[PDB]
Amino acid sequence: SHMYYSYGNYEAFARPKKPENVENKSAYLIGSGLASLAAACFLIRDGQMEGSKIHILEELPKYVVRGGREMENHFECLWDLFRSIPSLEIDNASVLDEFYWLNKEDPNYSRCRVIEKQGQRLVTDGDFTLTKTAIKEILDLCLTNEEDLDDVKITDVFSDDFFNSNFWIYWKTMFAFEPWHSAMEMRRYLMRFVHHISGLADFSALKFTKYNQYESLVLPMVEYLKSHGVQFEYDVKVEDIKIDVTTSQKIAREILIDRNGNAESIKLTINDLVFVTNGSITESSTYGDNDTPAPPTDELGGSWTLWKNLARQSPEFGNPDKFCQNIPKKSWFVSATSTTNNKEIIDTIESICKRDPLAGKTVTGGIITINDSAWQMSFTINRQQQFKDQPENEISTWIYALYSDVNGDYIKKPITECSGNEICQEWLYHLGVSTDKIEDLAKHASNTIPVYMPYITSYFMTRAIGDRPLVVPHQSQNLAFIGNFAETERDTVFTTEYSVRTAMEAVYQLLNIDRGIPEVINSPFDLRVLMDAIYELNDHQDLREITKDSKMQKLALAGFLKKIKGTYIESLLKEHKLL
Amino acid sequence: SHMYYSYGNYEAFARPKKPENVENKSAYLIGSGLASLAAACFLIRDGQMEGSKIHILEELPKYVVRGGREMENHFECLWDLFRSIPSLEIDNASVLDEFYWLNKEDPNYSRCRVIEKQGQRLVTDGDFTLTKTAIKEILDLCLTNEEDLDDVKITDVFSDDFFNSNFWIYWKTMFAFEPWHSAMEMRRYLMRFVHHISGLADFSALKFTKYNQYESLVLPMVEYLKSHGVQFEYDVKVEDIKIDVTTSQKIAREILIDRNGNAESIKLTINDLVFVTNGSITESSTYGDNDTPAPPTDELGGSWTLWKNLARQSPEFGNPDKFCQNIPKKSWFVSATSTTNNKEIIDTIESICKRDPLAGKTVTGGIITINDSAWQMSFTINRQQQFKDQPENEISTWIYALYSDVNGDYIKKPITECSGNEICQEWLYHLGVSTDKIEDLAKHASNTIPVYMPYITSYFMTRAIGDRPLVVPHQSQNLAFIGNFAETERDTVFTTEYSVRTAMEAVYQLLNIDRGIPEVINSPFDLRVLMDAIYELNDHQDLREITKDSKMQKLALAGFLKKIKGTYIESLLKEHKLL
Amino acid sequence: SHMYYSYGNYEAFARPKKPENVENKSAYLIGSGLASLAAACFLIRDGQMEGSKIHILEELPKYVVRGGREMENHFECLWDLFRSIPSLEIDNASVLDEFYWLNKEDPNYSRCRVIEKQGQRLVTDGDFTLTKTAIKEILDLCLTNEEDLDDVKITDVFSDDFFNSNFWIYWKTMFAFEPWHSAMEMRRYLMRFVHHISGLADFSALKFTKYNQYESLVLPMVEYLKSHGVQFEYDVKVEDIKIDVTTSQKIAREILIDRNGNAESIKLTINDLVFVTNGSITESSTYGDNDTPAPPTDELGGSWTLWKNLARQSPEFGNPDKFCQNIPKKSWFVSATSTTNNKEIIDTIESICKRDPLAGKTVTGGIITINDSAWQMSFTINRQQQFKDQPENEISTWIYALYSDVNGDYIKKPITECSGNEICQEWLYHLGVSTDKIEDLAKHASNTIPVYMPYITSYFMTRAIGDRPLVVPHQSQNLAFIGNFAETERDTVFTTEYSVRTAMEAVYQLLNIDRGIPEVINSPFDLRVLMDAIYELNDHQDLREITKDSKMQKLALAGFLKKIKGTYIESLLKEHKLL
Repeated sequence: SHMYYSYGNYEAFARPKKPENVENKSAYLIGSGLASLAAACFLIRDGQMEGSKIHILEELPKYVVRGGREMENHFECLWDLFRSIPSLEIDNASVLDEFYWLNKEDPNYSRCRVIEKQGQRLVTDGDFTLTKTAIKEILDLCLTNEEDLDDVKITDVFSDDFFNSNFWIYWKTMFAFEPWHSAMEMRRYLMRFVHHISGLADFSALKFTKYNQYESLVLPMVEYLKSHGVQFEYDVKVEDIKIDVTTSQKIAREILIDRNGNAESIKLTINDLVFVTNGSITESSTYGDNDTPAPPTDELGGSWTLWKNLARQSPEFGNPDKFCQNIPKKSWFVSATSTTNNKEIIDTIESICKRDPLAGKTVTGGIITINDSAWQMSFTINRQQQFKDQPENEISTWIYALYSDVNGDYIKKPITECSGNEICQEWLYHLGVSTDKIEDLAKHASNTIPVYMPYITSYFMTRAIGDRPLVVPHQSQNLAFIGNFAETERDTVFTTEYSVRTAMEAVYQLLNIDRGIPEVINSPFDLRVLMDAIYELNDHQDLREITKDSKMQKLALAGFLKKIKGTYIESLLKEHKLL
Repeated sequence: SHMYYSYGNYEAFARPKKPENVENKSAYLIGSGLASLAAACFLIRDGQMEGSKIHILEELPKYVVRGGREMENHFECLWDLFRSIPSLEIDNASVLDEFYWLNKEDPNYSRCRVIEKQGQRLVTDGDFTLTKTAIKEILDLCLTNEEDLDDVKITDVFSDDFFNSNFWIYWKTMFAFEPWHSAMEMRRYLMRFVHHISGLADFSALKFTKYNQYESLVLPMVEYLKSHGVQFEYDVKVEDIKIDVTTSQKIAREILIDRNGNAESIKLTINDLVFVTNGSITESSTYGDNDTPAPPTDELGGSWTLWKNLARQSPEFGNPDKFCQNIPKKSWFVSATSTTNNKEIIDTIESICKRDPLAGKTVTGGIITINDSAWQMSFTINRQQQFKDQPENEISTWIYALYSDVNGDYIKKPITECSGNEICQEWLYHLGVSTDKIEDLAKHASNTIPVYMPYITSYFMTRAIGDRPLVVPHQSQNLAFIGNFAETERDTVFTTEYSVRTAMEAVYQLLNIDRGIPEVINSPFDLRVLMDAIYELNDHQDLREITKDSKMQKLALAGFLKKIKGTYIESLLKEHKLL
Repeated sequence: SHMYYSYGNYEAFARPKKPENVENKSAYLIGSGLASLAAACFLIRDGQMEGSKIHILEELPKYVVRGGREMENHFECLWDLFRSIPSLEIDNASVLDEFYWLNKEDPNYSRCRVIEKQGQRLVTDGDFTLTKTAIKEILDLCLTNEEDLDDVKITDVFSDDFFNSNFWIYWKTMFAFEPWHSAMEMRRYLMRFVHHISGLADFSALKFTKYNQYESLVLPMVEYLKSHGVQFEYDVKVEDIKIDVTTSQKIAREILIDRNGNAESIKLTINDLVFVTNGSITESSTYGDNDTPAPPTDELGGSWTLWKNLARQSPEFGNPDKFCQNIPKKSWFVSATSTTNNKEIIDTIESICKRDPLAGKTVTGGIITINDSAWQMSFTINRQQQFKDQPENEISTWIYALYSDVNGDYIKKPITECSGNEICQEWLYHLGVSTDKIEDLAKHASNTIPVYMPYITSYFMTRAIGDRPLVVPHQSQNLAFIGNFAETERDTVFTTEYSVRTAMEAVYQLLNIDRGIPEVINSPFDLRVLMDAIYELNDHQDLREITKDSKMQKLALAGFLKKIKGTYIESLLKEHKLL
């Protein structure tokens, strides 16, 4: 046991001892992603490794919005990390300090969630409209083991009652889930955010940064790492890492890189740690403009080639083909971001979200789902402006579509074949803008940049156990896997927390840092949380109202209330407005 | 009793006394095979015979792969021999030292075993899919006496349920078994590798050399023997050995040889030991090239002529006709090895075996069986390169076909009539390569050398007791029989161990070396091994799951668990995951 | 898993790689016992540690026989150790080489085992005379789990039928067992030597050295260690070792020693290994002479004080009080050795053992049990002479008594109160020597030296799991426990093998030596061995004769023979003379 999980304020504020033999240890980190930079920060702070011994290998040499970066309060590893990181906006404060102070002065909530019939709000908005069978299937999925859900799709565990509910409409759009996705990952998602079911439709439980995660999270970490003398090597293309797998231990021996076009090798010892971010969701991302579509592609990038090269060496390094291959053509591929300063586009937006987009505060509260759209288009507007040099009179909205190969409503072309204006054409169509001024507002009054990510749905692909490698593989001395494609316990991928948690576990295991890693929050194992979930799932109903029709449940409930009458259980039932 | 079997560390590290009257004893060894060179090494080391008194008689004067040379850890005689043999690659180490160190740093295991429908993996791969009757017949074969299995074919003891199972697919390809082969030899094979049933499909129990057995085993022994002054006579063709068989003893009196074309005779005394390797599986092996087939033949060679001449002198010298005659035309005759450096052939290979062939490590883990092939083609790629001067960018694969007189899938000709490219044509066909670039990749991008061994299936021919002579015949003073056609106890032919074991027994009996010969491993007689075999044979099932359908076994099992409840037997059942 | 068990010739002759970071590691070894010197030999050979970094701490500054040092062939760890140790008697040979050669030219067997009525042999000698219930209890003890036998005496698992059998007479005298001893240790003894049941009464399976273990084993190891520059520090009294036990790891930090009367401390790092031989069976051993008894004592020595000091630091370091305290007063305490050259004493000995004591070969084959003696006196004579400077005309016999507080037959005093001659008085009494010349033969013609070991029965004291610490405790970095009071798997204490096995496991775990440790022999898990045991236990009887009286077994046997008729099982039954 090279690590142990913990919770509470004891292990939270505790600093560990300097681990043994660190001063003779180095670290090479492949990529400059969020997980990679988090691991470097943990090595500096918790590992007490000097910055000169840490190397960041970056492929690249020395308005686009990567939306869907929702955050919540119980990102335990994220706030553990973003505590010692000083901020860049205000002085004598941390990244968490600004985030805490900004989310308490302007709480995030959505006054409108789903619209249909070209602008009109959904009549059953706010309600989940989950049937008894739909709630049963939700409970059945959560009560099944993770081992029994290998290579199981969403459609295999849910019926048509679930998909016709408003709960699935919120769930499939918040997390960009698809019906052909991993049931293991969805079951992790249900259990992780079971305490946010009350704040699911209105996004009251969601927290957002002042800007994009690049300048709010990545840039503060870059400034922090550069202050400690962390070496950043650029123009480094990592081909493969030579691993010798013996029956007793596995050591990274050598890395083959392409340093500025010249292929050369770095030698490794047992002390020289290697952190690999296997796979990438932003790799091979072709871009477009307001006049031409983003060209589709399926070219495996550097991150996917490295994982394929590593996987050939050992079976327990994971299967990269289960994520980067055979991605359905109906999956989410194309995302667009549209920037405009035109008044009547903003006025139409304000007429739907009931808030001023130029006010500088929460605008939409999150995303807005177009239920009638064939593309399953969903758009969001964050706290404008999300960028530094962006003018104060301009807004930046982010548009993504779930289905890809279906013709749109206003434009009879798939999202993959539509240019930047054409995506903006159908977006204005569903906002209630008339079909006369719709054309010139997109082509001239707005600038929309499409982007085609062929791997933006890879983390939710159906997988088995061992498809994702462990964060530290078994019997591994200096090799770690970080990012959204590393296997850890009870955590949800495609979150900032997952990348940070994998970074923390990798550093703590390799360096034998004897401090408790904060576990995933115990919401699914909490009596109070589960009781609030039951109330919220069936549209704010008491136990008498939930079982008012079924005789088998009515008899069981009558016996239950008799045995708990005048007890602390009944007090728990009443205070959670279930009785 | 001129010898005794032993096991454990006592007789393993013990050195025997110098046997009596050795300094007046000589040794003439016919052939330079693996068994012959092993006997010379034992005479030098254990017999303490000087090298000048040992003669090696070789027929021959002073890329092809002889694949299927699997090795496992329990080759007790082989590691006893290859301990005092110094290595040729690294200094101050033995042959076992390199083999131990290489197989612990890169363990051998196969990520793919059987493919069908032109490239796609078998859906039931890894599983055995043995029915209850198939497991019953496997147990029945092992529980029958060796004396009752004389001249018994494989089809005579197995039914159609066994042959439709995946277990037979692995078994018939690992050992190149045929349905018309000896049941005695298969029963020996089942009992010998009963402890490797868990590691049967994935080849986790198999061990491999760095190169072919010629340079990994034969050449180190040649260098060892030459260092001790062992006489090697070349251009010596042994016709027959004059044996006088009296009622009390049998002595080799004289050997007729053809020394460099001149027929002359060597005289023998009782002291002058003679070691004969009767029969040969590589004899009369015609070769081909990339454009012409290997010409079939049935010409008896030097080894088979010598055995026939020896057999006429005495009935207990064995029956050579039971192995070298009436070999079925459907038996394995033709093997091919293909060398290429073309990228897309290697890429297709990497796409199936999930490992880089040019990495220098385990490539396929063993063989790959084409289940849909009419030829029953099976191909393997070992740790490239298997040769010394071979370039680093080239791979060498070995292809053999079980059935011989049946037309292939892509080429409507038997394997016996197909040239080197044509064998490579159908091999690329079953790898999933398209039927447009299939032709020029074999004829131009690859070089394949066929070879026709007419006796590569002789050791598995159906035999009775006495068909193979004893290693030392009864009442024999200076004549011994070594190799795969000598009869010993409980050991499996067509292994490197069998040739070495026969060499060790012959030297120990003739010289009266009083040291325990390491017995065949006691896996069939081990409680723990047999229990692990039961779990693995029925696809990882407990006793409750195995007997869940049969009422007769269910009643017997219930009584069994009642009598062993809370005992060490139940602890044995649980720790072997059978309960 | 810091170690793994193995068997066979593969891991036997294999040499491991030099383990990592050894050149910066040291080793301090407390005591100069057999286990301590074995650990130093393993560190030199397998660990490749230089001799200057190994320290042996000895309490003592720079004819008595410690009898009962029986050896057998399957001491797997002992022969693994005593292979690289050169001998001191003959050149170009090892310790195993001499032992193998001496035990093959003069096999050890006893022509007389038990005598009674003052010299006459037991009428039922050779036979076990085990009843059906006694055999049942023997099987029941072996079939019970080790976990369920915590603090269980011998009397708690056996009845009066077992103790009246000749099997118990041999068993209680060969191993010096007592009725109030550990059932766990006896169950280990039954399972370990289940393959020596045939050679139990006649001692045909026992093997002996040329001299005592000090000069045959300890002195060759001392010469071997001194040749490699191993540091031997004398006049070092180890008080206690400072251990800091954290939640993650345990490190030996400092050792308090008394170097030549001056108390000073040695500092320790994580690299500096410490090997502790907790407890001692020869500690506080008072001596006597031919005229005065050995004074009884109960003073805890250096070894027991160190274990008590270590046990206070951590609960999983074992309970020393369960072995060194509350030892029954009837337990074996006093042993005597008598040296004489008188003719008529030797002639009487030759008249009983049927062999010449002065011949220089096997004399008694082992021990001789006096069944009628109240002391339960047993005496042995090994291959004279057992010493170097001892004259050729003198013999040395070793006498021990099981019961201690009971009056003898010829002398109405306990063994604890009898002087050296008086022990020799009663020994001559039971040899058949007349009661007239009995007195002057002991007082004048013989010299007998008593010795009082108060802890010679501590290893067989009743214990629970955790009473003996693990060889390497859980989460221990540089602390190991070796000797007969360390807990290992399936091995029997009070053997030379147990001390060596604990030494090998400690070195292999602490240094992470990746070589298979030879497991305890698989005799209890062997079909062939268990079948031979059944035949021998019931006095050479077939299955028809064993179950000739019980109807329940007769019906079951009839069904068994019907199902195995004409099978390999029946062949196994016949060849083991059970059918």
